[PDB]
Amino acid sequence: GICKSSDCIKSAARLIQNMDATAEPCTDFFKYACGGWLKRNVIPETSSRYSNFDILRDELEVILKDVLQEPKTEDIVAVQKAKTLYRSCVNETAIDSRGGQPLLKLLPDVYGWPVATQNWEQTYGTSWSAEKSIAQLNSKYGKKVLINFFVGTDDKNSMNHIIHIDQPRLGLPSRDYYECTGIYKEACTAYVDFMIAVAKLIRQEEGLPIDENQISVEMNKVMELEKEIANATTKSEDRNDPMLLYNKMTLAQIQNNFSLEINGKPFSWSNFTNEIMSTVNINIPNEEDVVVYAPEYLIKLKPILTKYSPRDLQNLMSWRFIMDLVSSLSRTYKDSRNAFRKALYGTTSESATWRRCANYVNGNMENAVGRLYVEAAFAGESKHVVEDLIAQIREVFIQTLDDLTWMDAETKKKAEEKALAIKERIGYPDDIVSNDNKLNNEYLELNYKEDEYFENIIQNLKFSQSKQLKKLREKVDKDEWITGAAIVNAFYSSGRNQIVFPAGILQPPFFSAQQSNSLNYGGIGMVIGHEITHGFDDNGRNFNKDGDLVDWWTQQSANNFKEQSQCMVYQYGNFSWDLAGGQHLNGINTLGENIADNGGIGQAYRAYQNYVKKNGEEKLLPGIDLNHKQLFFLNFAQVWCGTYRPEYAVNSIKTDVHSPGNFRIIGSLQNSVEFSEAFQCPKNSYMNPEKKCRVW
Amino acid sequence: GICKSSDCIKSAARLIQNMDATAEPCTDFFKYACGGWLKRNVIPETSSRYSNFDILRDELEVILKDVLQEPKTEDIVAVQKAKTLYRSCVNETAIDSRGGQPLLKLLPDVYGWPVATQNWEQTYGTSWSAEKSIAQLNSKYGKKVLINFFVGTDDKNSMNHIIHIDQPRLGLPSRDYYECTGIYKEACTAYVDFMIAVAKLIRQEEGLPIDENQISVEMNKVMELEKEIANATTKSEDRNDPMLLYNKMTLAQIQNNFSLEINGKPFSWSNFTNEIMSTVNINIPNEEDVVVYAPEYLIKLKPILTKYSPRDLQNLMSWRFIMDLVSSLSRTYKDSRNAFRKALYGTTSESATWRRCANYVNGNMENAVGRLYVEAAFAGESKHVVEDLIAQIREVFIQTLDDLTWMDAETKKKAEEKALAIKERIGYPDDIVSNDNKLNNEYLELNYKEDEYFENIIQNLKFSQSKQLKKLREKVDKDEWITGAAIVNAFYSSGRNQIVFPAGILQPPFFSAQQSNSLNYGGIGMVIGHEITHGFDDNGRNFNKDGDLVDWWTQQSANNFKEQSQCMVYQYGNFSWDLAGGQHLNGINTLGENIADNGGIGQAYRAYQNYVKKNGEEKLLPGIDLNHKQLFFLNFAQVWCGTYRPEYAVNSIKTDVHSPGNFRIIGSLQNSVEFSEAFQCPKNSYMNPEKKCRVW
Ligand SMILES: CC(C)C[C@H](NP(=O)(O)O[C@@H]1O[C@@H](C)[C@H](O)[C@@H](O)[C@H]1O)C(=O)N[C@@H](Cc1c[nH]c2ccccc12)C(=O)O
Ligand SMILES: CC(C)C[C@H](NP(=O)(O)O[C@@H]1O[C@@H](C)[C@H](O)[C@@H](O)[C@H]1O)C(=O)N[C@@H](Cc1c[nH]c2ccccc12)C(=O)O
Ligand SMILES: *[C@@H]1O[C@H](CO)[C@@H](O[C@@H]2O[C@H](CO)[C@@H](O)[C@H](O)[C@H]2NC(C)=O)[C@H](O)[C@H]1NC(C)=O
Ligand SMILES: *[C@@H]1O[C@H](CO)[C@@H](O[C@@H]2O[C@H](CO)[C@@H](O)[C@H](O)[C@H]2NC(C)=O)[C@H](O)[C@H]1NC(C)=O
Ligand SMILES: *[C@@H]1O[C@H](CO)[C@@H](O[C@@H]2O[C@H](CO)[C@@H](O)[C@H](O)[C@H]2NC(C)=O)[C@H](O)[C@H]1NC(C)=O
Ligand SMILES: *[C@@H]1O[C@H](CO)[C@@H](O[C@@H]2O[C@H](CO)[C@@H](O)[C@H](O)[C@H]2NC(C)=O)[C@H](O)[C@H]1NC(C)=O
Ligand SMILES: *[C@@H]1O[C@H](CO)[C@@H](O)[C@H](O)[C@H]1NC(C)=O
Ligand SMILES: *[C@@H]1O[C@H](CO)[C@@H](O)[C@H](O)[C@H]1NC(C)=O
Ligand SMILES: [Zn+2]
Ligand SMILES: [Zn+2]
Repeated sequence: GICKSSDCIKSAARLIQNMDATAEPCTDFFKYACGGWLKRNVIPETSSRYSNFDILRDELEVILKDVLQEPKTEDIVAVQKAKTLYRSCVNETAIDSRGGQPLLKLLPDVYGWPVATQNWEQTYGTSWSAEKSIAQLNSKYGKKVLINFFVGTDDKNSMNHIIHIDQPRLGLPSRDYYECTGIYKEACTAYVDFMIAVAKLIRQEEGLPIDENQISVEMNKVMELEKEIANATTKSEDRNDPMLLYNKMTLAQIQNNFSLEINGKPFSWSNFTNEIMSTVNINIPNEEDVVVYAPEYLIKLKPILTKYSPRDLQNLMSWRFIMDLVSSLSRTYKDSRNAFRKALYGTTSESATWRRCANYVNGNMENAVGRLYVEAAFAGESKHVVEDLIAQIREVFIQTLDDLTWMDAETKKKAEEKALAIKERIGYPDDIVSNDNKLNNEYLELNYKEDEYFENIIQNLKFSQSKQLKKLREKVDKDEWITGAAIVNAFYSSGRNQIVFPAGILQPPFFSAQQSNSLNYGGIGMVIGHEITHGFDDNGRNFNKDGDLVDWWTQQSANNFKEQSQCMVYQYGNFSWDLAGGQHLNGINTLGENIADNGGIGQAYRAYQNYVKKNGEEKLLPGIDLNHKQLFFLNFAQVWCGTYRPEYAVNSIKTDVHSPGNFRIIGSLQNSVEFSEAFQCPKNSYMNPEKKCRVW
Repeated sequence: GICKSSDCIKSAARLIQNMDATAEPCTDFFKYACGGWLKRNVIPETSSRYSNFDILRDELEVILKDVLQEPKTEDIVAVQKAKTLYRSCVNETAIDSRGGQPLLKLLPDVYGWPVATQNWEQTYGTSWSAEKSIAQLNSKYGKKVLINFFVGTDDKNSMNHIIHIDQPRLGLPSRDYYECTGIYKEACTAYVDFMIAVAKLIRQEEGLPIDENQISVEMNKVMELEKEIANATTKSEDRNDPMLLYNKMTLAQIQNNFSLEINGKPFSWSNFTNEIMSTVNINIPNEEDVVVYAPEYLIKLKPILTKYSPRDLQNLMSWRFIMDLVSSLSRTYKDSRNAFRKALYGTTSESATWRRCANYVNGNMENAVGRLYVEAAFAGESKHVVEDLIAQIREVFIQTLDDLTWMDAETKKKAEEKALAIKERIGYPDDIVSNDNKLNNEYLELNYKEDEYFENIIQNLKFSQSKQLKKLREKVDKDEWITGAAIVNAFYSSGRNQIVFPAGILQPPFFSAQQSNSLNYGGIGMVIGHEITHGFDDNGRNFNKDGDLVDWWTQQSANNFKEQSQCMVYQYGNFSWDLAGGQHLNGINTLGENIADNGGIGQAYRAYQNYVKKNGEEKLLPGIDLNHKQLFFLNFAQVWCGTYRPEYAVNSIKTDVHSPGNFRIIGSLQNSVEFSEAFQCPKNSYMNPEKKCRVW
């Protein structure tokens, strides 16, 4: 009754190596399952986080490097353009020789950076307006400042596109950082120093005098301004309810209630919106319907902006533009971000150039790179098998509904209806391999050159926005993939009600038709359950089978959902993270992911149980004395083996909607009776609390 | 009859994961044994070379990190200093904030760097001399330029120390690079650009004007000068006969034979040698016996040094000094080496700081670190077993002499006599664990600062040189170990006639109590044979049982040795390496290592056969359809699994005395009748040529 395949041996050794059998399973199963892993793996200097996931992603990047660096030869134009772009990216010699000249060239096109202009007020200050300035940064360079304007899906009509207005993101990772005290104080000092440093560098390249106190004054003025804007933004905790975020109104109505005063003149929303949309030849009338996500912010925005001069506003806007471009210039400009970056991620060095370039090319040509990846590392025989894993888990979810006691019959039936309506995406879209002509034409208007890297990335910003802005009047192109194939991740789309599993994640330890079923359900199986459950988490449940923000819940069932999930808010909220200095996790912002973890793990387990009942039990793995019930949970946990840098630990608590792998394991298994039955944990042992949370 | 232990499981899996069972063993055993290894273990972005050996040192560095990173209250002074040194090394924030100041402050000590000095002739020209300049770099920093001077063992009198004179190494890996054409072209450009880049950095920090053209003129002269010096050096092929290299003469005779004119003045050897030896208060009279290794080089030096100014000479000498320190300064100085590092190693970044620091501390406090390593990771239970393996292989060597028909009777008796006299070193010197007082005394004169890494490394350079120079009138201490314990390697000393196996190499795949005997003999068994055979290769055979360079060979047997060994020169010289662009191995420079490889595996296999004969067969490994004769050779080969970046393949093929692992596997097994019997290789298959080489 012992497995003797080549595969089972490699598999077993892997389980054995990562675990620490000297640890007690019921005190800390993370340490039990990943103790060996942690003792073996050190976080790379360039990584803010290291884990199984990060390793699989690092291995994928290598594959990308291999295909991108390859001599052209019998390549379609789409692939050639990808390789050219990559070549331009890795050539630091050409980039270093250009200094900061590529940035200094286009600064007038964004109405300049006052601190880096000897006299900004007469060069730009006469033809200047916040409307044209914000619009230019938005529509040409994808930089969203002061007001986030983007064309997106109508929440309540998933077949249409519509203008969205929201609060913008900030220079720092979150609004909390702008307290600038304690664990943020380090971020703020490096941040302001980052400003001053780049200001001096640019002025030195233009051949201008350096008043370092004055540069420091203006940048502290910028920081003063951004602190207010950050303070005016709504907390993420008050933005987890999609129904509350949706405010549809006309442009004229926006003009009426969210007026702004810049330089003693009224801000014109019509002028602003049309400055953006004229780039794609679309007129925006006063009767245009618009969705406003952050009405409270725009209100608070009025007293702030009216206190500042055009110079102060432009100083901030151009800075937000430049800070994301300095790392695309010479080595001297790259180094200006080191202290800032080190404060936020704990990384003493930026990632290897070829890594960033592979990701950059993949992020901007996801179909072209996806094509190369699946031909190099993805087997086609994987589809119908993942198909087989998904059908089981989908069915488990529907069956589980009858067991769940916090829903009434009508809500269960509607939940079932949505579950049956979930559409799936696996591996890659076929036509990126079988249809050369379509793929070529996707990137047809891009025309890259190796000696102009900066021109290439500026071109991409313009291409990305232009492509997106044009969608306003188009109906949504569903089946459009929402991710490249060369991605180590999985996704749920509430708007499309679909689950997506790209080729990058369909590999060990998540998945292999050549590894055991016990291992598969605990890996990709849990992941499939995770993505499905997202359709029914605190966010997804608000969308119907068609992807529309519509309430299909009874008041009683909805309140029960909130009651059931509140258990998880406290549980994960009570977790103290030593890597983040004892600071607690956001039980509210991670709720959806925790619901997804807890539901997914149970679904994968139920489905595995159904499999065993259908074909019988599997032969044991050699060299490790655990049954397959135990092995399921062991593989689940080893999927989430990992560790964090302290700087990034603090960051991710406020910016990552996921819990760290450590607590995804502890939290989920604590609520699992089946786990405690498998490892015979005593009652009220740390892994077996008497109080257990349960949603799906 | 199949092993089922957890130890056997990960042992088998390792073998399985590394091999490629689809490859034909008799066509290419490297591909067969290491094919899977190649796919699984992609070269890390910070590695120029990657291999099993390299993997083991990295895992060892992790252990060193754990035992160095945390202060403990009971830490003896020696350990505190090692930890203080490590802490100073890894504090990059403190290092970055000091820029190049530690170097700039230090540069006067070596008579400065003319190109980066305001007025070099004024400041240093008055007191400058070549004797003192070379001597200072030598006696304080161990940096050997123009003429190599060192205190070492007398080749012909192994109890004494004596002064040696030899040709120095170069800034580039070998004399071949200075052709600067073809495969050496990029290296030369980056090398000179490196000079220019550092000159600019230092001058900028000193607040001096930057004249690009003037700097370029001076630095190309440095290259021009070093080209001539490189061309004057004697080829490595002509330096493998220890008898021909040994030229004993008095200092007076050296002045007579090897006069030199520099800046119009005659070079004084008495002054030069006494400028060095006065640092440890030893006077060197004219009657002092000296060993001169490169008389031809010193003669060729005569017309070269006369053509150059003190500025030219010092620009080169101080550059040789600066290039090895720049990576120990702030990031900007680190990055100046980037293009140069890539040219020689292909690496895109410097290896992890903590890895470098762990290695650095290990290199400078090998006993203190060796102590921490063996207490944390080395099973002392291993020693007696290794003792027994050594005895077996020693006895096999002696017995094998009867089979060798190319030696007459009395040379065989002499060979046996030396074999019997070989002394062994296993694990670590006992004193480093059992004697705190002795360990503390070793580092008594050392005193490190937490925040001055550069100051600490300068102290170490001076201390290291001083300690060695002081030995000139002392007898050689034989019990003194020639390696630290925390080392993944093994050694043979011609001068001591001893074989050394530090704890670091006493681990899988070489050796483990939880490892099959076939693997142990194929691993550490072959390694033991390798080191023993080194005592009888083209170099070792020239030294007697007490380590003295004396001829104990009959003329015929010596001639026959040259004939037998000549086969291997041709064999390995005919090997072309695709990673090195088709360059051929150097059959002459690798002869010694190739002789040891071929001898050792034969000795190890015979010893293994004897062991199985007396103790019986072992249980087979799961998932591997091979018998133990085959597992012997599989494990032997996987010891040498690895791959090279093209730039370093070119590098190593011109500098490494070893063959690449690729050809150590192919070469040794081509000559192994026993290998071909085990895998039933047809005559004249690639792995089984009908013409085979045989020495030992
Ligand atoms: C396997 C499955 C659980 C994947 C799962 N993705 P999911 O949470 O559905 O999706 C997440 O939120 C969406 C809003 C974003 O669009 C996605 O990019 C992702 O961040 C996840 O936990 N992703 C985490 C963990 C992770 C995935 N790939 C990784 C690679 C390296 C390190 C961590 C990861 C993340 O994206 O962070
Ligand atoms: C038989 C083998 C187990 C040990 C064997 N050391 P050995 O050749 O006796 O000795 C080596 O070369 C001599 C010329 C030098 O004098 C020694 O200092 C030592 O560097 C060797 O092949 N060393 C190689 C392989 C190697 C040892 N440690 C490594 C670490 C990383 C990569 C490769 C290696 C090398 O030094 O390269
Ligand atoms: C990377 O960029 C460098 C700098 O632009 C390129 O080097 C130049 O190459 C052109 C091509 O003929 C020459 O005309 C120039 O003289 C080169 N200048 C320098 C300073 O080297 C280099 O070719 C680029 N790499 C690749 C692979 O195209
Ligand atoms: C937004 O407002 C600006 C002015 O604030 C408009 O720019 C003017 O355009 C007209 C006609 O194109 C010119 O005659 C003026 O000289 C421009 N004035 C300035 C100050 O630039 C711009 O056209 C408006 N955009 C939209 C879409 O209405
Ligand atoms: C390397 O050094 C040798 C001598 O050590 C140089 O050989 C001399 O070359 C000149 C010019 O052709 C001849 O006139 C001499 O007769 C040669 N001398 C000997 C002893 O051969 C050789 O040119 C040098 N090569 C380089 C590249 O510098
Ligand atoms: C050092 O120089 C002396 C003198 O030239 C060399 O000794 C001579 O060697 C040649 C041939 O080797 C003989 O013909 C002479 O009779 C020797 N003269 C004396 C006085 O011994 C000696 O070989 C040189 N040594 C080195 C290492 O170059
Ligand atoms: C944030 O804004 C509110 C008003 O919207 C104000 O009362 C409060 O003082 C502000 N806080 C900071 C830190 O500026
Ligand atoms: C590193 O050095 C800096 C400055 O000398 C000091 O502030 C810091 O505490 C040091 N960090 C460590 C870990 O020693
Ligand atoms: Zn998720
Ligand atoms: Zn050797």
